[PDB]
Amino acid sequence: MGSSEDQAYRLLNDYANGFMVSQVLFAACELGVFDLLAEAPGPLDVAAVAAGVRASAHGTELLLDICVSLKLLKVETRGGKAFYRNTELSSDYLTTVSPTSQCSMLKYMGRTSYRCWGHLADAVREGRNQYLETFGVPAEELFTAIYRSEGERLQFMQALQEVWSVNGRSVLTAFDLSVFPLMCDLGGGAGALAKECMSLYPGCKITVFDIPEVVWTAKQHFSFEEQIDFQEGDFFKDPLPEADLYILARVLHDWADGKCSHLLERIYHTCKPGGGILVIESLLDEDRRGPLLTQLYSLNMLVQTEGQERTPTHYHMLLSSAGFRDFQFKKTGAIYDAILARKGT
Amino acid sequence: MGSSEDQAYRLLNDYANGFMVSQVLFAACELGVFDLLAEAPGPLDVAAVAAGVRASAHGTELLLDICVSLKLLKVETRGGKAFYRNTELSSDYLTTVSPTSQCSMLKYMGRTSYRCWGHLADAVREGRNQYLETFGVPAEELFTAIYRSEGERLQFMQALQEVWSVNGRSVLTAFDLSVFPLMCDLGGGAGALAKECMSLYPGCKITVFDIPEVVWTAKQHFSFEEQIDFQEGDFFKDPLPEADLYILARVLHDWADGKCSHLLERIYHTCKPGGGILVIESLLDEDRRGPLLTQLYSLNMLVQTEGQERTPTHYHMLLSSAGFRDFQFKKTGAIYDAILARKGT
Ligand SMILES: C[S@@+](CC[C@H](N)C(=O)[O-])C[C@H]1O[C@@H](n2cnc3c(N)ncnc32)[C@H](O)[C@@H]1O
Ligand SMILES: C[S@@+](CC[C@H](N)C(=O)[O-])C[C@H]1O[C@@H](n2cnc3c(N)ncnc32)[C@H](O)[C@@H]1O
Ligand SMILES: CC(=O)NCCc1c[nH]c2ccc(O)cc12
Ligand SMILES: CC(=O)NCCc1c[nH]c2ccc(O)cc12
Ligand SMILES: [Zn+2]
Ligand SMILES: [Zn+2]
Repeated sequence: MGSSEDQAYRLLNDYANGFMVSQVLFAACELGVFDLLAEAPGPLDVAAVAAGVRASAHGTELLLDICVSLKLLKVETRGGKAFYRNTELSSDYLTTVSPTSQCSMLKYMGRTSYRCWGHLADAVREGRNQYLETFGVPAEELFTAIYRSEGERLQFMQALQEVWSVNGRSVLTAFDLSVFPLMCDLGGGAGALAKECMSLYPGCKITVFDIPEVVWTAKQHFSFEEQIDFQEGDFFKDPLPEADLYILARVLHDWADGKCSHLLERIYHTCKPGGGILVIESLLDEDRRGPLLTQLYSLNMLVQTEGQERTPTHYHMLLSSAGFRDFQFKKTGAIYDAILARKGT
Repeated sequence: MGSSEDQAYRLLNDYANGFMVSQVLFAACELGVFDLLAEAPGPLDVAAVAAGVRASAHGTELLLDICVSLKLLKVETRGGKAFYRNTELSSDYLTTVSPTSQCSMLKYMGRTSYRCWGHLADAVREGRNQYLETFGVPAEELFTAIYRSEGERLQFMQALQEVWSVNGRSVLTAFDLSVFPLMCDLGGGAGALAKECMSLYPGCKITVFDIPEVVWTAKQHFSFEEQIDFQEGDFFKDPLPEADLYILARVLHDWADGKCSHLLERIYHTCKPGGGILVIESLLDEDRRGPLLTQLYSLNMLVQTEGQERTPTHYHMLLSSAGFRDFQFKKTGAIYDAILARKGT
């Protein structure tokens, strides 16, 4: 990718070099270079950043300089010295104090997904995930592999909640959910989406439903409101909480059609006339050929779960088969879209 | 990176998702999807590609669809079926038969560099490479870690030669080398650059100098011309071949200043009045803040070797200290640039 070379060659190098750019961003997060800059009295030199993050003078310099070129950081010259500062981008998304922080998700991508992706050819060859070949941990029970340790589980929970600080409003306000006074977030993790949901619908109440170890770490690590309640269990076998609306955010994409049909049938059979199901997923274009981000997300499900990303028609087949009617969707213009279907008589 | 969201958020996801895009390209190469399409009588459906590469129908489909979105492949509809074909880009750079093939380099990046990069935070913290923490192999002798096995050595040799099919002419014709009838490529690997050099300068002769195991695999795996000769040895201790011009392509970037000064002093002391040194490296902008590709390449030297990328001034310091004069450089507009310096009286 030399300035004077063929557009195709330049594009090819961009693609090839993508993993280096991803890891510069992940490493900057992992070392906390953005937080140190936000906690600083002004801009910092290379020696200061290096000292404050316990890293090399040579290593730090290179990292800061790439961040500047990537427009993650800004640099100013004072005397014979470069001083670094945050951008609008890093302040809004790469600072732990920021409410729209994307830090934890980026750290998970670099420590977890990145490794899995190193075995992509094999996942493509086998049509299955690579936890065993990557971490030496079996995935016969998906979430035993995903929650490898207490540490891994917390990181996963901190990671996933972050998108809702930017995407939450569009998915919950796509349809008017004020018709469902009592709600249940099936596989709600730490309860970030339910916390968002409760501020938008003040006349509602919600129960966050997840596996016992998740419910425990949620109560133990994430602070709590008056409208949010918890229930531990397995949604494939246990009695589900009574609700007018069951929310399924990034649950269906973890599983194959059959497993999906099973959970959907259980929810249907628990619903009452007029009850609803709100599926929050990144919708794939009808020709499965876009959006590129969603396509990459489907391949990550090949590598990280037992599922895939799906087209609106595919969700309609699944939901119709379970017994739901009045299927509707809304493309938000964001990663995450919203589907609402209902139970009749 | 939803179409309707903030430019900064979209850019952040691009960066974050870069490793997925890199591995889609590496995996496509590793499975030989481009070669199968070039060897096909026409365009192929998903079932055909899947069968021809021994992979999943689901896995293959996703890979082909991402390649189409990345503009690596083109798709056409016939009946109720997608048929895939190569682009100008994949035909020129991703086909093993093509002379400008970049396949081997991409395979090395995905199998070798990609893994090393997973330990970037640590390389930045320690200021040293990660062969031990990645492959469990010590790097106290750099090239013993780089040539982990017979297999790894061949892959490295096939990988590195590829850039010269696009960049070779600019580096060898930057200066008129017809003044040096007898040449030596120090650390010339398989001899791709020397083969390029011999077609450009028909009145010249060249000796490719590398470590015994490299010289062996070069004679054993790469086919040979009448102007090219080989010499095995260690350029830090052994008698160098007699030449009017010593070529150092991507050698100096592997080592620290001191080691560089040592080899440079040896070459200087072997040269005769009017003799020359041709350093072929990716030059860093004077403020070390670009080009981005070169910056990423310097960080890869932190992770993969004992060196870094350097600015023209830095090469001038090194070459002047060794005794060379008449320092000149030429930015080609490509990844690889050229430096020429001379020995006086
Ligand atoms: C992909 S995460 C999504 C979390 C959250 N809804 C979001 O989008 O951020 C899937 C959730 O389903 C939970 N889960 C998986 N299997 C479950 C089961 N059998 N019963 C209850 N919860 C389960 C996991 O613990 C995890 O919180
Ligand atoms: C980065 S590779 C570059 C190969 C080639 N010049 C190119 O740019 O494609 C560095 C070369 O130096 C060789 N090398 C490393 N140490 C050496 C030594 N002490 N003596 C001779 N060759 C050496 C390696 O075997 C390798 O071929
Ligand atoms: C890249 C991507 O798939 N992001 C979505 C969030 C995410 C990352 N890893 C996961 C594993 C399971 C899951 O249900 C969601 C995620
Ligand atoms: C990404 C990059 O640094 N490309 C340059 C070619 C290349 C890849 N790995 C290497 C290790 C040592 C070296 O001397 C050159 C390379
Ligand atoms: Zn039923
Ligand atoms: Zn000397």
